[PDB]
Amino acid sequence: AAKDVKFGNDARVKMLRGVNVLADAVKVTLGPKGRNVVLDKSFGAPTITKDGVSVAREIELEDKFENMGAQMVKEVASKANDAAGDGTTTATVLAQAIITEGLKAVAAGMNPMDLKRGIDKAVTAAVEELKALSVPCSDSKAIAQVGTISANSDETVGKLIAEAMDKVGKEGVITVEDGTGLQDELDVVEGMQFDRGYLSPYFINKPETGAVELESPFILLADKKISNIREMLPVLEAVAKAGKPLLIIAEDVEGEALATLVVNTMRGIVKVAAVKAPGFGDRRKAMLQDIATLTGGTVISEEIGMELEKATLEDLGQAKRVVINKDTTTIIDGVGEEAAIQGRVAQIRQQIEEATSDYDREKLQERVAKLAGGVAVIKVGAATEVEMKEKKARVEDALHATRAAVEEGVVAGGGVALIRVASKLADLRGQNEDQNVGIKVALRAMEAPLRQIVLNCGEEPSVVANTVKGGDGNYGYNAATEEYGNMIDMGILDPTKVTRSALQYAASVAGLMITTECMVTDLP
Amino acid sequence: AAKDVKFGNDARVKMLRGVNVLADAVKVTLGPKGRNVVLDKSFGAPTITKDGVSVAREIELEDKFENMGAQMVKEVASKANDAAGDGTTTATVLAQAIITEGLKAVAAGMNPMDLKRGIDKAVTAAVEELKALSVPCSDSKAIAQVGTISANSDETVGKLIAEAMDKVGKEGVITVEDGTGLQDELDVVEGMQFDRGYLSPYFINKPETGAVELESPFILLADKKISNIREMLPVLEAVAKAGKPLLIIAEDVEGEALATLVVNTMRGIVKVAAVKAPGFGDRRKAMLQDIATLTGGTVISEEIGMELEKATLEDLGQAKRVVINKDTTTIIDGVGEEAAIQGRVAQIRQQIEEATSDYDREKLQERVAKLAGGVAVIKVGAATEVEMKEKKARVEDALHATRAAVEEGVVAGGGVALIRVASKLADLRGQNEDQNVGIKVALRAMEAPLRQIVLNCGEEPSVVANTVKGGDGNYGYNAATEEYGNMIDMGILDPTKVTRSALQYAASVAGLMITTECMVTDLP
Amino acid sequence: AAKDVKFGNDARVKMLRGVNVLADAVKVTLGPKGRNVVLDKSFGAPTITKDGVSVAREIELEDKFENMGAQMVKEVASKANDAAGDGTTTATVLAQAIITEGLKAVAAGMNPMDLKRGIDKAVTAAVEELKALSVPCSDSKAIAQVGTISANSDETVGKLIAEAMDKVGKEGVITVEDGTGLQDELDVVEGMQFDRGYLSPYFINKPETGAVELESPFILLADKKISNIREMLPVLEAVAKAGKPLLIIAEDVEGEALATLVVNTMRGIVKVAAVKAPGFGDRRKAMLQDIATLTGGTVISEEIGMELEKATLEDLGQAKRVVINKDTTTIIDGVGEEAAIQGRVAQIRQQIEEATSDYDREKLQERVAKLAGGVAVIKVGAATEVEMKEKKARVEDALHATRAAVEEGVVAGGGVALIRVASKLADLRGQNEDQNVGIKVALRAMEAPLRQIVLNCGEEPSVVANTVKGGDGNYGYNAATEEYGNMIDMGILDPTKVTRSALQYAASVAGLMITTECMVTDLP
Ligand SMILES: Nc1ncnc2c1ncn2[C@H]1O[C@H](COP(=O)(O)OP(=O)(O)O)[C@@H](O)[C@H]1O
Ligand SMILES: Nc1ncnc2c1ncn2[C@H]1O[C@H](COP(=O)(O)OP(=O)(O)O)[C@@H](O)[C@H]1O
Ligand SMILES: Nc1ncnc2c1ncn2[C@H]1O[C@H](COP(=O)(O)OP(=O)(O)O)[C@@H](O)[C@H]1O
Ligand SMILES: [Mg+2]
Ligand SMILES: [Mg+2]
Ligand SMILES: [Mg+2]
Repeated sequence: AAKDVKFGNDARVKMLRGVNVLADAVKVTLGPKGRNVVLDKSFGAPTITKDGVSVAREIELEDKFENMGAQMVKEVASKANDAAGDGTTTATVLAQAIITEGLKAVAAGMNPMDLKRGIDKAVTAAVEELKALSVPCSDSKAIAQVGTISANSDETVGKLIAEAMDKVGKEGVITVEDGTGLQDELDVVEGMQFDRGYLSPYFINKPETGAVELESPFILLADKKISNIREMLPVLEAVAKAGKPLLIIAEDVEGEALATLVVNTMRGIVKVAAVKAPGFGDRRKAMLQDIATLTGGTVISEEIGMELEKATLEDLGQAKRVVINKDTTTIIDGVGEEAAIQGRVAQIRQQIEEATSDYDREKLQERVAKLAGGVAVIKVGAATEVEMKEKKARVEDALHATRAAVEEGVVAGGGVALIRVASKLADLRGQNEDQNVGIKVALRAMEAPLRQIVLNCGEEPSVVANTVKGGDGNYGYNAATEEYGNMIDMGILDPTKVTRSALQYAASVAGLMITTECMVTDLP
Repeated sequence: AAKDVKFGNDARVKMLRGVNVLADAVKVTLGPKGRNVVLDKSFGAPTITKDGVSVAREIELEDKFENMGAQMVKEVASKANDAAGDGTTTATVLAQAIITEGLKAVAAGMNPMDLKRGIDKAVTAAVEELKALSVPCSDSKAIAQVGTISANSDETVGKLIAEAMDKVGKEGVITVEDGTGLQDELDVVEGMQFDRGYLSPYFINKPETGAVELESPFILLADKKISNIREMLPVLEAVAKAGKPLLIIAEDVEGEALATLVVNTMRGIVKVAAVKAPGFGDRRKAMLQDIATLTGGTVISEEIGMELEKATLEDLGQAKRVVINKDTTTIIDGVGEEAAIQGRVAQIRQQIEEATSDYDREKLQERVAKLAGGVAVIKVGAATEVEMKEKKARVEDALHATRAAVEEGVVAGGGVALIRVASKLADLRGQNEDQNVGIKVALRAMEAPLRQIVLNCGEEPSVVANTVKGGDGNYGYNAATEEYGNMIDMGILDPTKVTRSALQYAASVAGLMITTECMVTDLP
Repeated sequence: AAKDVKFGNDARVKMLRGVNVLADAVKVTLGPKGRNVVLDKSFGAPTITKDGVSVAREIELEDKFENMGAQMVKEVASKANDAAGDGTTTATVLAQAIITEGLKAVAAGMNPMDLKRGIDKAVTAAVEELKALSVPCSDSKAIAQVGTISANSDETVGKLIAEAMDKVGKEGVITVEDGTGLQDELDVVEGMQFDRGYLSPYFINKPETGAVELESPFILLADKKISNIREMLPVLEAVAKAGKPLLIIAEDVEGEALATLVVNTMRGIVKVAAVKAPGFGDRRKAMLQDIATLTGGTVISEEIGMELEKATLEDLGQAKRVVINKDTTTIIDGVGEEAAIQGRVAQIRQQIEEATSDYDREKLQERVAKLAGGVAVIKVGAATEVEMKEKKARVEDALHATRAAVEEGVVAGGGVALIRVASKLADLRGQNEDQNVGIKVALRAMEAPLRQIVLNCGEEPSVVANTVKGGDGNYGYNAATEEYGNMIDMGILDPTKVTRSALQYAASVAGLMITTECMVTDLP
């Protein structure tokens, strides 16, 4: 492939122009007054979104040299999204400013690497000052406020997420799904629920409910595929004599069991119901042990050393009450020893802290929530699918912000936290004059989010920036009410993790970009 | 893919131009005087239709930026069609007006999101006022009038649908099909009819009829595939002694049965006929239970715990009289206990209210109609297929409008309902001046359907709008007779659900569209 | 696909231009003096035809907007062909006139839908007046005259079809095939003939004839595949003792039978021949029952309850005399009970009147003709294949016209019937002035066929139209002799069904076309 090369300022000019095209589209979204971008999906209706990471992945430029600049700043937004749902737009705005100021310094002949070292020195110091500025958030009032700000000032979204925050507990997982009702509704599942349904419609003992309710059940957690009632019988006889209902969890079941079960249940000899084991593989096995510990029961298994037919009635688990639908299994309140259950939750927590796949760790979190916490799903409600998608993105970002707020605390919102940290690090000096110039580039860039929110509002950014810089503590401009007040008091709060992540990601990519002296790309 | 980006007014201009191209084609159809659009089907003759949703899906523009605007307003018409058959054109006209007025306000510098909040505040209030304005419709005179208006003023269509409305009852389902006779004919099926036919032509006991009529039959509702008369015999012997005819419903049947049955029937030993079970799968099983409850009989099944050959004569169902053709099975008046049948209809109604697939819910409605209501099919009649298609769309829309009218009542038609609700919500004020401007945009847009119907008539829209706005109650312009009168008295009625749905869908998509500040699309 | 849209007059102009291109090609053919169109078949020689439906399917225009108009008027000719073979050109001429007059009225600002209602009101009234004008045709003199006019004034074609009309009877079916002899010849098959031939050349008992003639045969109509003489023997022994010849009709036959049959027949022990059962499937079974009823015999079948070998000599059918060739089977005059045969013909007639597939109904008509009527084939004769094709189309149209004439009577030909009906409906008035204008458009269009026939002759259309309109009854212009006289007396007769069908089809498509206000089609 023939390669066209460009050098020095000419290369840096096209690279900056590409950064400007990406930054401009993301910049319009920044702020409560920020508008939305209609990204075009060719196979379908265009999508209207205020999410910066969404816009970033979409843009690429036909000028190859400009595209290289755009692709490199796409990274800061993408990693910010990986860290936390919010901060993707603010990271891009900070990165754009560091690149613009840095390129001007490189043009003055300042050594690019020395400026990079200076920028990094300032960022490391700033992150520490953000931790000092941070004050912890766990008040549900504060949790709602971080959610509301994260949802483009939607009070209802923050209010609902705080309640779901409340009900699930810390181990709990909150999820969002499309709900066709135009109002949002929150449902919190109680106890261990697996998404599997009764094998036979005949099993239903409550037809109006359409569900099988077994009060006081014993529970068999079985290994393997079991289509021999033929072999399982003496266990079954003992249960029939005992007279408590039974649940069978198992992997593969014929009519050999189900018709025999209908013969027994529907004519009132025995009281039984049966469900398919969740998911597949060794993940189903690991899960079955969690159920066994909860139910005061056993994973009853040939491959772990029991003939299944040898099982005694004490070898099974027990619990209060179960309800099963065609999609749903719920289990109320286990016989299992509380310290054993807490031990398994902690033993799982060791797996959670060691977990090398975050997505696998989420599944572990779902297992933590079934075992001790709760699962909450928020039904995002909108008249049209256009509205549903933008609504869900705002609710998802609120979910991520609330989690970040609890973990590492909260800082003043609207960019006043970055302004205050920059003022406190003004005397920070690097080893050489280029490092000193680099430190200044980072501090000036930190004022950029406040300026852009004010620009979107339409007020003069510099005049407002001067008033906020002149002010102290959390004094800041409320963009929505166009007034100056304490941000914490006015409810404008940003999670510390998202602000710290935005600075670190922007500085790393921007610092490398200023050092570029040659660009090599395919000839047009 | 190289992406070309546009910003601010330039982006909004092309987006509005795309909305205008779609809106203009749908607008011509609005009103009784509205003409028809010849959409071109490349594989076949072009289609002449007055249906807005049909036109909307068809249009796309080669200008990529304009196409994005057109695709987004296609949604309001498409969702309106999903909600109810009618309202697809009115929703587009309302949406076009809100976008045009909103874009002008955004040009004045009004904050786009604040206008969106104001528009939403007005719409929520307007929907409540439409419910107050709504008066219930169930008079067959009124049901015919909503059908007639929904069929471009076809009196015969409304008249026929009211009768079919009458005969089926509320649980009943009405369907439309092409009928080659040039006059429309309605046929109402009575009782449970499944579309399956006699397995053997030899079964016919009434050759001139070409159908098997069994008077006083017993009915076997069988499980599984049964090609062993070989095994079924002792049941069959008991019936032969009893001397009432029998029907066999079953899944798979050889000549092992049919020739033996011909040997018995055609030489007068026994009196029998046999049909194939309807559809396939577990849906056939769920259906067979409904037949069993109706016939005072049983789903006789190995897999639900009976050897089939053990069945007694009391274990079967019974009914008055059956008739079977090569396509058709009809069953007259069952032995089943009325409260058991009503219970199963209610138990099914629980499934209906829980039903997550609407299309599956329709099949449940067909099962409700076979069990307690009726099924009516309207044979749309036209000289040519060009005429048949436009005729059927008008009859289909009338079917949807009549159902909507019964459920949520009726409002004045011709746009006077939207004009009256807008007048009653004039003092509604939002939190800030942009929200106040947003409320006004929605109220002005509500006058748009009346204006467009008058424009299609050719009378001056503003002069008529002023007279209707000056008037009160249901006073409105009868477009067909070019006169002003009470709409309810003149028979111009619109279902409340369709008017409310049009406003809500238009407001949601339009409100998002005004907020757009940047558009990203593939380079031409 | 990018869509280019056009509106109002601009759209109507291109649509009319497309109608004009199609209409012009079909118009030249109208009239006895009308010339022929050389449609080009790319894979082969071009085809010279005077048939309008043939020309219509061929034409399409490269201008997309013009093509949409052409495709829509293709429908009126195509449906006219489906109704009856003739009337395809006259329907196009009537449709073109209604569209031209209607578009001019829409240009004057007349409401398009109101004109459509007026046109429809006039057409409904005109169809009733055509029924009053109609006088029944069944005289073979009149039947020949409708055939002659339908064959571009070919006296021989009408004369031959009247004789074939005569011989077959009403239940009879007449067919046309290419005959290489340059003179047309008619052959009428007598009685039941199926197109199957002797299985063995050795069966021939009359070698000079090349056919097997069995005088006084018994007939076995067998079920299934039978290659066991091995099993069939005791029946065969009884026949050999009886000494009347036998025919075997059956599905699949080895040399196991045929060599054994040659051993018996060719050495004079037994007298037998054997043929393959016609077609395939259950249609062959339904047909075999018709043969059984005719022959005073039985479908002898295991699957309908007889072991085949149990059959007695009375269980078979009998008839006068059979002749079989390698292609042909003929059966002369059955033993079957006449009221049973008439009953089966009537029982079949119930199937005929119920018949949902017209093409399947034709096969039922062939079965009606074999059972009670006759089958006649006309061998179209021409020197070249170019001539054969045009000759056959003219003979086919004559066949369709003669059938239409007998069913719904005859009206004056040359367009004078449409002129007279239009004069009688002049005072018909619609509800509003646009409906009145619509009625006038239809009446003026009805004069169009007469004008176009006169234009093709070369005489002034308006001068002749005035003389015919001034005249009364059947007074009309004989185009061939360029004279004015009573049409019935001069032999110019048109079937009422074809004239009524042409008006109805033209009005429906034309009425929709005038209402078009926007056209949407793919960008060139
Ligand atoms: N009234 C407000 N005052 C100032 N800024 C606000 C206000 N409300 C929300 N914000 C937000 O403005 C910034 C939010 O950025 P945003 O546009 O939501 O995308 P992202 O969080 O991904 O960067 C944050 O500084 C946050 O404070
Ligand atoms: N004579 C009439 N007066 C005013 N409007 C009428 C009259 N008859 C029917 N309409 C209709 O005009 C509008 C019907 O819109 P329409 O063109 O049928 O498509 P859609 O219902 O999908 O919006 C409704 O306001 C309805 O009232
Ligand atoms: N001598 C005649 N006088 C007037 N018209 C004639 C004469 N002979 C045949 N015609 C025919 O002219 C019209 C025949 O139309 P034709 O060209 O055969 O195609 P099509 O029947 O499909 O419309 C009919 O009105 C018929 O009467
Ligand atoms: Mg954010
Ligand atoms: Mg409508
Ligand atoms: Mg003709």
